[PDB]
Amino acid sequence: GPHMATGQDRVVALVDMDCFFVQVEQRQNPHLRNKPCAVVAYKSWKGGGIIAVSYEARAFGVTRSMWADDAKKLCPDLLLAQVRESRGKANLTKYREASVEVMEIMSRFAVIERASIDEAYVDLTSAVQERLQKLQGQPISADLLPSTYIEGLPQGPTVQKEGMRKQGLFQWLDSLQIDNLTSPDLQLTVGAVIVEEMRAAIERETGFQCSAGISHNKVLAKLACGLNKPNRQTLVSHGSVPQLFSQMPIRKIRSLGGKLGASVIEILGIEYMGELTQFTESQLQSHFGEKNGSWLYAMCRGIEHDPVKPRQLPKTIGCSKNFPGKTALATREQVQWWLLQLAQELEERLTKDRNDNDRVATQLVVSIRVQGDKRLSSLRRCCALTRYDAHKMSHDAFTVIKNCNTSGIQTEWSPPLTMLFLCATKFSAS
DNA sequence: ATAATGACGCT
DNA sequence: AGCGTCAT
Ligand SMILES: Nc1nc2c(ncn2[C@H]2C[C@H](O)[C@@H](COP(=O)(O)NP(=O)(O)OP(=O)(O)O)O2)c(=O)[nH]1
Ligand SMILES: [Mn+2]
Ligand SMILES: [Mn+2]
Repeated sequence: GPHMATGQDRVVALVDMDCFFVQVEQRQNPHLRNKPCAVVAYKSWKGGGIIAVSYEARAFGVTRSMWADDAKKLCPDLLLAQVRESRGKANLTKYREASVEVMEIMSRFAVIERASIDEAYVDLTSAVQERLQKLQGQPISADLLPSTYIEGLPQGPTVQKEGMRKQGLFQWLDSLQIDNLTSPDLQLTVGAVIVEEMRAAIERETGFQCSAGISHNKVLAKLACGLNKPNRQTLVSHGSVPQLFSQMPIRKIRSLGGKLGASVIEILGIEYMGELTQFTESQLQSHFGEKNGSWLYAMCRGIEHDPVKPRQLPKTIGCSKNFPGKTALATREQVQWWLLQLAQELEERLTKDRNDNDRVATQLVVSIRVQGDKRLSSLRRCCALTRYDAHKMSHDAFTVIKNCNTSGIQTEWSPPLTMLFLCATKFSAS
């Protein structure tokens, strides 16, 4: 009734770059602009695995996870860009540095939560209240929202894609309660005006294009972000959630794409997000635990309370390489060498981190995977990070895993390692 | 035999 | 402390 919290207290946006690693290479090499192209790591095996696909190549069916030699079967004119290699491994420095350019522009508008290398969450609540008071009381022109989609509109009593957008935008704006600085739909509209400005600044200042989702919480803005990619932004209001969730497959919601989402489907016998509304919170707490139960119950009414954390820098700095198949490390010296290669790149990035952000990692986590195991990591161990010295980090990382060699021979290493991963963490103000 | 990372929950 | 999940 009057005491049902509708999850409309905040304005939150999710900006995510369109085919990010591809845009970075396309800005650098103009010959790849507006062409089907992909980014690839390691051209030896089947031409390398594809990690990012432009939208022109997606049109032919090229996806990430594909081998470049298979993607050229689907698209013969596919242009490839290969990631820098340093010390025998992929090096993502170019994209990290591109990512920092974008984070700094978004930071100028609001406090952001770096959520990946190519996306950040924005909490625009206060900026919305600020803009609402300098607007005095003026209506909101559709000229302020040249790339916004209003999810669920048009509705009621034009055949092309941009025609629909306008007529949906017009309908929304025609309906807008301009008088009421408290109406949550007006605030989203104003959030969306700010996000247009911020997306323009990103494109003006980096040449990168991105999509954005604007809703009342992180989960809805993330889902909204995907609805009109690329180069568009989508407003999802509280009232569009019922129709939106009635055919929304469960797995498309953040944190439900895995086994939890699969057990919601199998146990509860449903397919779509909107179907969860029939269960009581207690029922959902019984099947999925108190925390998930409560979260599911509020979520399927479009209510979510996870806050935008004020974090623009990563909490961990990490460095890993896989060794699949016959290339799995099988001798002690081979393990030592790569641990040193990984420690060396970690050292350049730590030293850069300490001068740019004046903090220092204090703990070093070593994780490995053995051949024949099944999980991502097979063993995690940890020691102290006192000096930014690769040889010490290499030595210490080896020390705390060497007892895992079931090899009777000192020279050999079994079982063969298929993943080495080093991660500096527990950062303190420096 | 896509890889390379990063955040966070559970016990 | 060390493992498990979910993610881009
Ligand atoms: N190495 C590696 N990189 C990945 C992986 N997944 C993503 N990346 C890297 C490369 C990706 O470019 C970058 C951004 O990831 P997204 O936002 O999920 N997809 P993008 O921005 O490319 O397309 P869209 O327009 O659909 O958002 O993360 C992966 O599994 N492995
Ligand atoms: Mn992206
Ligand atoms: Mn992303």
